[PDB]
Amino acid sequence: PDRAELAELVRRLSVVRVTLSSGREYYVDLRRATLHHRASALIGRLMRELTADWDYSVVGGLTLGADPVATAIMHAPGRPIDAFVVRKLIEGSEVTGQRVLVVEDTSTTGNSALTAVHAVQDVGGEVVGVATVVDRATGAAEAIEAEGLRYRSVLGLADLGL
Amino acid sequence: HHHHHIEGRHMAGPDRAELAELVRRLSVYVDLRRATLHHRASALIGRLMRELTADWDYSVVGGLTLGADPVATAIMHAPGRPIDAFVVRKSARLIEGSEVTGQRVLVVEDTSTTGNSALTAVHAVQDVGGEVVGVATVVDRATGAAEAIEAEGLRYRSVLGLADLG
Ligand SMILES: O=P(O)(O)OC[C@H]1O[C@H](OP(=O)(O)OP(=O)(O)O)[C@H](O)[C@@H]1O
Ligand SMILES: O=P(O)(O)OC[C@H]1O[C@H](OP(=O)(O)OP(=O)(O)O)[C@H](O)[C@@H]1O
Repeated sequence: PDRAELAELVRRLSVVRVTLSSGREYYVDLRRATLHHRASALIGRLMRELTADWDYSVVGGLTLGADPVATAIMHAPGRPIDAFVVRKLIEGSEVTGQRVLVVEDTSTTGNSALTAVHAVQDVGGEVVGVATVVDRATGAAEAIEAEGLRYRSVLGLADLGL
Repeated sequence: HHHHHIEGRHMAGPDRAELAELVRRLSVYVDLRRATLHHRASALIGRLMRELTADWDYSVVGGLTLGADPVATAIMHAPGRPIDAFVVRKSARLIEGSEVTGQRVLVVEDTSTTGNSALTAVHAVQDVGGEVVGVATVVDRATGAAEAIEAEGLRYRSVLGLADLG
């Protein structure tokens, strides 16, 4: 019900003929939903449920995509979880000595979320897993699991109705 | 110091004094991000900035990344009428998130020093046809930012002042 409402809002808000960054070939603009009053609340609530079995006190990722996902999780009802942001180094709550959830809005390569995992690691945080709003079946899952980390997402590529 | 009026004085109560506590503890020698990205302080920030700006008409809230962002999302997530958010990039789209064109907008900032960051976000919004109804900050530090904001004919309001920070 929530997941269905979220998926509808994402197709509606974020699946927007286009010359890409690539030079190739709709495109997905996840920030239209992560910065939307309702979608962002659903994101916060579903991401908590998605990672309930994990142990972490602090959530964040690489600016900019990850930031409203992290704060949406911090604000959504439930137990206290603080937030941070990785610049391009760490801002917001202390991750040093901490259990950290790394988030992304949607990964392509996983580089961004990884840059974020390593920036956390290089200052002493322990990363427990990576969670994203939308997986797009692009290899990010695989790249992330190739460093010992669990990867999960709320929605998959099917939910985008492509 | 160039002391400016702190409109947040008038909404005294438990929420304001708790937040002032949290900002002294987490942020003071001053790192506001520790409060803006903190679960309780951010939630109070959302509640209070909504209250501070209740007589203002806007449907979207945001400012210049990074400082503005957790203040904007805090407002968006707090209880009450639906308010969406956006983020002005330092460079690029330039404005990311919800649509601001033809909208009434609140620009926010965690704390301003010169006012340059907030005025940058304001101008970026105007340039894409958004209407900025004011600027609100969490903490004013009597630095002259409020005057620079007001010199363009914008309204300005803050929740806390220097005195709330010790
Ligand atoms: O790094 P990858 O796993 O390939 O992911 C592609 C990235 O593209 C977007 O961020 P973008 O590069 O647009 O930067 P922004 O977050 O500053 O907009 C999105 O948030 C992804 O993190
Ligand atoms: O003189 P002003 O333009 O009013 O600037 C005041 C800003 O300075 C600080 O951030 P900082 O610029 O250090 O970091 P950021 O740009 O990454 O938010 C603070 O968070 C305010 O946003």
